[PDB]
Amino acid sequence: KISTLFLENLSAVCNKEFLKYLCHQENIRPFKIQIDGYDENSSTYSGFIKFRNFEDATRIFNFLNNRLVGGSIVTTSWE
Repeated sequence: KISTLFLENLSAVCNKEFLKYLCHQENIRPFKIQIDGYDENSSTYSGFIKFRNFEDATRIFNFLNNRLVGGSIVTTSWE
């Protein structure tokens, strides 16, 4: 069942390339990695990763949830 992890408070270095690398390191093929928002107030990005199933999403959620990257704590939500 499709599982989407929404992400915000992403520093500049917590970028699409980094997220793609994390998925590759876990042998996970997401349907989509999309960083499509920028918040001027906090100078951070937002977006989502859409996974094929909850099992894949779980592993990346565990890595990212409340992780400090580039000065900002990655903030997540399930859908």
